[PDB]
Amino acid sequence: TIKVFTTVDNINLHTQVVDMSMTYGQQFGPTYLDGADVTKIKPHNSHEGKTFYVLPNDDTLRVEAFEYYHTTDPSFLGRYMSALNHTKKWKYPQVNGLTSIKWADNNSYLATALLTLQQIELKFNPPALQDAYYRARAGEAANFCALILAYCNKTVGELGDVRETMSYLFQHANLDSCKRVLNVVCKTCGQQQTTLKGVEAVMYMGTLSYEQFKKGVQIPCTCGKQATKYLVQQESPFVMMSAPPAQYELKHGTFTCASEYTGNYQCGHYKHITSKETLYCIDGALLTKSSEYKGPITDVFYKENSYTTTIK
Ligand SMILES: COCCn1c2c([n+](Cc3cnccn3)c1C)C(=O)c1ccccc1C2=O
Ligand SMILES: COCCn1c2c([n+](Cc3cnccn3)c1C)C(=O)c1ccccc1C2=O
Ligand SMILES: Cn1c(=O)c2c(ncn2C)n(C)c1=O
Ligand SMILES: [Zn+2]
Repeated sequence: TIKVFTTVDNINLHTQVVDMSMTYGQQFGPTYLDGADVTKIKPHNSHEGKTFYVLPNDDTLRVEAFEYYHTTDPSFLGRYMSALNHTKKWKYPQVNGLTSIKWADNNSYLATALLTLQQIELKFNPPALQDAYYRARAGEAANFCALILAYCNKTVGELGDVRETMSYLFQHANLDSCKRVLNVVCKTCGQQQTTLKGVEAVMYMGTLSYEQFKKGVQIPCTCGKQATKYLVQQESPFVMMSAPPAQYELKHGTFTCASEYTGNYQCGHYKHITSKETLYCIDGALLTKSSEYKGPITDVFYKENSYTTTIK
């Protein structure tokens, strides 16, 4: 017999008396010690007093996991631990002032997402995610990346999509005050306003150019004609404009940052472009400075506070 603590969040610890003859799995279920899976292992005397992670297998643990991670998915903790085993071994160099990720396990979409998150104003709601985010900002990004994978249902090594990653993350962010008002104008059907809130207020698919969005983009109408959709009002600290990858040029001073994608879904690679005093292409640990940039851009991020159209 030894005494240990079990936990699902490393915040609320639960005393346990362990029997030395059974494995950890037989008496607790799947169990982790400092990230290492110990389910199959017999207890050691040197384990006394240590903290073990277990799966949320009763109502106290389920509620604690829910409050810390904001999910009820039973597989969450295990997928997070599997990911964390790998992400603790990645390297997080500081590149042009931001925490990046040295390439490994097809992780360029995560590097681009992490770099983007450090340049827009955002607050995550789950305590685990926001805590890991602040550590990632300071340079210890392993937990944040493992959590990103867990929330997106991705495993280490899988190819990822930045727009989809951002959408999952934004679902967990406090964007409830973000508002977008759009107008669609058809010569036959007339005008129709729409109001969008939260994630849908800050994300748009179809054009990369915020300016074009404000002037109007051509979209189809059911009446057979082409209508014009334009941005009437925007309240948010940033917006994200996406479109299928295509040759596009980024002008210094007109955007905050952007994602470039080369390849397809079987095989590809993201790079990150940011606008500072001049343009920088952060490519994992690699850094290239240039005054112009052209490439297959797929997402562009813009600062915003409050915008109202002057179209009549
Ligand atoms: C932070 O405010 C945002 C409002 N909110 C909260 C949640 N969810 C979504 C959700 C996601 N996965 C499963 C079920 N529900 C929203 C939209 C929680 O999960 C939650 C859990 C424990 C204490 C507080 C909260 C909480 O506040
Ligand atoms: C023009 O097709 C629009 C839909 N789409 C997209 C993709 N593909 C496959 C493909 C195959 N060969 C070359 C290029 N793309 C299609 C058909 C992406 O791989 C992709 C990767 C990263 C961000 C967005 C996208 C994206 O939107
Ligand atoms: C620049 N680059 C890469 O660096 C890369 C890649 N696939 C894997 N890597 C690492 N592709 C398609 C690529 O264009
Ligand atoms: Zn019409």
